[PDB]
Amino acid sequence: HHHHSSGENLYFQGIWDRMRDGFQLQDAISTNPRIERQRLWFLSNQSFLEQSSARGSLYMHYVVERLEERNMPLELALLPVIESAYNPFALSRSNAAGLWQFIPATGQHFNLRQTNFYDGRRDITASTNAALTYLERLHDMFNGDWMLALAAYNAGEGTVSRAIERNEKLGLPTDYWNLPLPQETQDYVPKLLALSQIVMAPDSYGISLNPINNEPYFQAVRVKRGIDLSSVAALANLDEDELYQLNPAYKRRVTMDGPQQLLVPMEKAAFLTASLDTLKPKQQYRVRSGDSLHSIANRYRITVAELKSANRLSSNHLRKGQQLSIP
Ligand SMILES: CC(=O)N[C@H]1[C@H](O[C@H]2C[C@@H](C(=O)NCCS(=O)(=O)O)[NH2+][C@@H]2CO)O[C@H](CO)[C@@H](OS(=O)(=O)O)[C@@H]1O
Ligand SMILES: [Zn+2]
Ligand SMILES: [Zn+2]
Ligand SMILES: [Zn+2]
Ligand SMILES: [Zn+2]
Ligand SMILES: [Zn+2]
Ligand SMILES: [Zn+2]
Ligand SMILES: [Zn+2]
Repeated sequence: HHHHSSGENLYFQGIWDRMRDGFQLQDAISTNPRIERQRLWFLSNQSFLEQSSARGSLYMHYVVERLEERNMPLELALLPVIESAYNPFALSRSNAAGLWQFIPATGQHFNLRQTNFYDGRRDITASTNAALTYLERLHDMFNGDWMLALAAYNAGEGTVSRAIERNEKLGLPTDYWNLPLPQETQDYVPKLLALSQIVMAPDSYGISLNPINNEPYFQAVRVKRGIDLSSVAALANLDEDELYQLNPAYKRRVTMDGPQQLLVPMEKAAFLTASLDTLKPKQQYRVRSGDSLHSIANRYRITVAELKSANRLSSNHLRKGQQLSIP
C-alpha cells in the first residue's frame, strides 16, 4: 500500500498523474457488467467529465492532498465528479449540498452549520474534511471494505447493514455486489470504479483529460467577520464570482457564522495576507479617482451646496482617499 512522499510531487505532469499515483482500488476490481455499463456511459457522454474537470480545477489539488495525507484511496478525488460535477452549488432533491453532497442531517452530524449566513456543507475545506472522516468511519464499520463504505455513503450505514443481514438470513454472500440495493446505490459504486478506470489509463480509452496543473489553486487567508466578498474583490482586483466559487458557504456574500477565513487565488494570496486588516465590517465617503463634488452629490441625490456645507473643504479639488461626510 503506497504511502505518498511530498518529494514525489515536483515530478508529476499535472493533477491526473498525481492522482493515479494514489489509487488503491484498481487491482481488486474485476469484470462485472455493471462496471462496463457505467464506463460506456462516460465514453458516450464525454462532456460530463470534461465540464466536471474544468470546475474541478479550483478544488482538485486540495482534495488530492487531503486524501494523500490520510493514505486514503485517491479514487475518492473523483467522488465529487459523480456527486456534484465538482459544483459546490449543486443541490439534490434530497437537499444534498456542496461538492460532497451532504444531506442536512448528515451535515449536522459533522457540525457543518446551516444558518442564513453560512452553509458548512458548501464550505470546501470543512465539507472535504468531513467527507473523508465519514468515509473513513464507514470503511471502519464495514471491516475495511471500500465498496460497502461507498454504498453506505450513498444509502446510509443502516440501509447497507440491513441488506447484509437480510442476505445472511437467506444464506447468500454479503459483499456489496450481491446486496439488492436501491438503483441509485446499485449504480453508485460501479460508476466510481468505471470513472477511476478511465482516469487510470485515459489513452487506452481514447480520452483526453482536462489539463490541470499540479499546483495549489488557492490559499486560506485570515479575514474579519462582517466583510463583503465585493470589498475583497475590489481590494484585490478579482472577480467577485471567483471568490464566491472559492467560498460558496457564504450565502449572503459576507463573512458571518463561518471560519473567519477566505480561500483566495494563489496569485493574490500574498497581497491579501498583508492587506485584509484594512477592511472593516461595514455618512462617510472615501474619495475615489475621477470623483468631483458634483459626481458624488449626483450619486447620493444631494446638491453640491449641501455637500460643501457638510464638509470643511480647503478647495473644490478632491484628493484620492479623502473622507467626506454625506448629508
Ligand atoms: C454524504 C451524505 O450526506 N450521505 C447521506 C446520503 O446522501 C446521499 C443522497 C444522494 C442524493 O442526493 N440522492 C438524490 C439525487 S437526485 O436529486 O434524486 O438526483 N446524494 C448523497 C450522497 O451520495 O443519504 C443517506 C440516506 O438518507 C444518508 O444515510 S443515513 O442518514 O445514515 O440514512 C447519508 O448519510
Ligand atoms: Zn502503511
Ligand atoms: Zn506517491
Ligand atoms: Zn449523492
Ligand atoms: Zn483500508
Ligand atoms: Zn486569476
Ligand atoms: Zn437636499
Ligand atoms: Zn487642484
